[PDB]
Amino acid sequence: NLPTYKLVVVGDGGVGKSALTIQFFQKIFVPDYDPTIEDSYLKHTEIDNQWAILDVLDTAGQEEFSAMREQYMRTGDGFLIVYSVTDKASFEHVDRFHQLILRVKDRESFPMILVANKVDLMHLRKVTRDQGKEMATKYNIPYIETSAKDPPLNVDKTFHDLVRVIRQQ
Ligand SMILES: Nc1nc2c(ncn2[C@@H]2O[C@H](COP(=O)(O)OP(=O)(O)O)[C@@H](O)[C@H]2O)c(=O)[nH]1
Ligand SMILES: [Mg+2]
Repeated sequence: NLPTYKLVVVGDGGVGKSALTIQFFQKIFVPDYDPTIEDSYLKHTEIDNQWAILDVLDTAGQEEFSAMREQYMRTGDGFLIVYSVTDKASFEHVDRFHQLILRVKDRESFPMILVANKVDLMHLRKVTRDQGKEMATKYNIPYIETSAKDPPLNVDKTFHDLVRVIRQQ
C-alpha cells in the first residue's frame, strides 16, 4: 500500500514558495515566477528507501480565488511554512500561518517545517539564524535554511524532512 503525502507550501508572497517547489520538481531555478499562479505537482518518489506519492500545492494569491486551497488545507498531511530571511514581515507572519494550520487541522500540533529561504543573500538578510531557530523551538518544529538559487541549498532535504516528520509522528 503506497501512501500519498499531501504537502502544502505556505507563506507570504515573495518568499520563494514557487522557486523552491520548482527546484524540487524540475531541478532548475525559475526567477520571478508569476506571483499569483497556484500549481500542484504530483510524483512517485523514494525517500529513505520507501516509495510514496507526493501531492504538493504551491499556494499563491488569495484563498477566495483558489479552486484547490480549501481541500489541500483541510486534508494536507504536512506543511512547509516558508519565510524569506530578507523580509522581516514574512518571518513575523509565520505565526499567522502556524495558527491557521492548527485551527484548520483542529489539533495542538501538526506536521510542519519552518523554512528560512534566501540564505544565499547576505547583505539583505534581516532575520538571523538564531531568530529562526528560536521560533522553531517555540513551536517545537524543525528549522531548515534554504536557497532555491543555483546551486540549491537544502531543497530536497526540506521536502524529504517533512515526509520524515509525517512518518515519525
Ligand atoms: N536570492 C534568492 N532569490 C530567490 C530565492 N527564491 C526565490 N527568489 C526570488 O524571490 C522572488 C519571489 O520568489 P517566488 O518563488 O515567486 O516566491 P512566492 O511568491 O513565495 O512563490 C523572485 O524574485 C524570485 O526570483 C532564493 O532562494 N534566493
Ligand atoms: Mg509563487
